[PDB]
Amino acid sequence: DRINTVRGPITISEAGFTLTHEHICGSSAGFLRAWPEFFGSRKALAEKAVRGLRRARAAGVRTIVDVSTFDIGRDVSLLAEVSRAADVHIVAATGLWFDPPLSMRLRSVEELTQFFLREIQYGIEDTGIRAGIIKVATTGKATPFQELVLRAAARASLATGVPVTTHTAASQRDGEQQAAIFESEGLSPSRVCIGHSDDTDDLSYLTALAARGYLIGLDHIPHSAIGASASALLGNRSWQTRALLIKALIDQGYMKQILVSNDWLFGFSSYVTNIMDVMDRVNPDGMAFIPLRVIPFLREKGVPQETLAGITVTNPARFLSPT
Amino acid sequence: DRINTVRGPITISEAGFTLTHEHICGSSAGFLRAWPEFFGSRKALAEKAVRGLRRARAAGVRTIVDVSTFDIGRDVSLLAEVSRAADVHIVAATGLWFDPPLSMRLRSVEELTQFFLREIQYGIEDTGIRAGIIKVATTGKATPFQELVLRAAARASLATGVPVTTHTAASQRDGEQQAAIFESEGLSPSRVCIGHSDDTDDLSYLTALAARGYLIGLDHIPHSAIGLEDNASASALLGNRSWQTRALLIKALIDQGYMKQILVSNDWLFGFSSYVTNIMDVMDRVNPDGMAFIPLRVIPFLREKGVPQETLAGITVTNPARFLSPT
Ligand SMILES: CCOP(=O)(O)OCC
Ligand SMILES: CCOP(=O)(O)OCC
Ligand SMILES: [Co+2]
Ligand SMILES: [Co+2]
Ligand SMILES: [Co+2]
Ligand SMILES: [Co+2]
Ligand SMILES: [Co+2]
Repeated sequence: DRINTVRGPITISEAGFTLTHEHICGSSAGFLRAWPEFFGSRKALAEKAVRGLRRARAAGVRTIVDVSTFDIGRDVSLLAEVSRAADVHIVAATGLWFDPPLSMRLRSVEELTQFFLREIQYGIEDTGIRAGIIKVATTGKATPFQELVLRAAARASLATGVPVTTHTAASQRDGEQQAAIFESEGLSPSRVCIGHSDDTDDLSYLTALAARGYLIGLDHIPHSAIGASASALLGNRSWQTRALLIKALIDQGYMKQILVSNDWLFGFSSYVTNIMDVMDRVNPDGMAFIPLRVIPFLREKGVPQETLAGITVTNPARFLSPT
Repeated sequence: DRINTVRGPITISEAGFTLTHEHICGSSAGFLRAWPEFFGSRKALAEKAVRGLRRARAAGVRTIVDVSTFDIGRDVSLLAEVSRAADVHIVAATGLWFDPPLSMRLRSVEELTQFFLREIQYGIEDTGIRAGIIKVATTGKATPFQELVLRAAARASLATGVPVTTHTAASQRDGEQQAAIFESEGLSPSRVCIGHSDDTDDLSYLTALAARGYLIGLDHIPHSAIGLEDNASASALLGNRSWQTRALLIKALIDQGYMKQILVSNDWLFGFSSYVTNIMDVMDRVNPDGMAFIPLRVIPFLREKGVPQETLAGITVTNPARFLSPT
């Protein structure tokens, strides 16, 4: 009954309170190694990450799933270092996001499957650290390459038991096409999380997917720019409006299909220069936003602690456990 | 008279026969480390590189300039390993090619200048290995980002003396726009090489750049897809012009008095992941000599056509020496 982390295998019970969609650093392949000064220094980024993970730990978090893929600049050595120093388990990811380089974007579905399988079965780079989740993405209707990635993710999941988590443009209802592609491959809906689902107010869309067995990733809760580049990224909808979608799905009877997270980071190079400073001012709680602000909000709205423990401990454990 | 290599600083006289535009591996940032099995293994790629550079050294080559940038997946540790094993000097590169990731493409000209300067003045990654050349690219009309890269390359060159070398779509005459941007920043033409220039037969375009002081990169000499016209991918990359037609452009520029402006190379690699899967196997069958194609096939070709030995030695030894020297 084991889940692979950056420090090795852990049992289901060791996972505890788990944030299912997080990042230590949102970057690009090889960027942190080639230009650490962008983040001040590698040491400055690592120290910031340790403090943020310790804040989350003190708030109840025991494990985070870093959904940073190869093209998000996942540096598993950094993840292992910060995991050790902060005493928080970190599950690493394979897959591809929306910035694949030529060496990835010109590959066949068979080759992409081999790559995802290499990171889950053998390890990431020369570290021996095995991926425990597959991250994929669509920003509207899937491009021919994105469809290949979704199929390769499904094939890698079916061969390993490792789950698939997605980035969606929720307003364009991407989850429906993602679902259709995954099902055509024979992938069980219970092994898939349709992420960034709190970016929409269309409850019928979320309820329809949850009814089919999909996990609904309400992971953009602190992403709100109420009050230019930050307004186009975070949005105009409040955290309360996003958090009420958790309550709405519990009221529909789909508490077992909900996964909550912050989609936070401590370094962010894949956007405008001072974006990390803007994000830190919008949400000073960081990864601690879910246990410090969202859980007490839901408690005062009438949601029991047994249901909230089910969403934050039981659901991620069932999702991450290789099945 | 000191140039930076992957083994440390060497003197100008030690460079010798230099191939100005080469690659150990044409890939993408972080690719070699994440998926070495694409090339069989990192060990298989390293061994293939050592065998190729050893065959090139036996034929006369003493230095190769690896123009692989961050986005071409430059792994300086691999460059250092193969340089030492084959006893061939390798000059590493900074700059950005045409596949920059989001973290690079959203940067300002000032930020890009600081990155290029970091790789030249401090070192690449945590290796301490310093770049001795700046590689830039355009594929037709420059994109707003490519203009920023060209400007940052020029500013980095003016602060260090390190040369700039380019990738062009020669048929679209990219060298002219590149040249105009470099000169708008105050960069001297003698510090710039307009690469892939042998992809065109337009002698007027080549001679005009050479007259302004630009170095002409006739670096695609063995690139030909004749015999394999049924292979669309290989035809689009290598073209349908012979090595002789490409090599006759070296003779054409010598005859017009632009001897000091010529730089010859193979634009070869031992691993290639940034294109279709079968490409490295296709390319190795077209040119089994690899990087050894310039001293083995091209030099005796120009010798039988009437070109003197000191002229060819001036192109292969003196010109790269003057170009690579930080001035
Ligand atoms: C590094 C960026 O990660 P993300 O979760 O795609 O953020 C925008 C939704
Ligand atoms: C990865 C190398 O790319 P290039 O040298 O621009 O093209 C060679 C055919
Ligand atoms: Co996302
Ligand atoms: Co959003
Ligand atoms: Co994310
Ligand atoms: Co090129
Ligand atoms: Co090249």
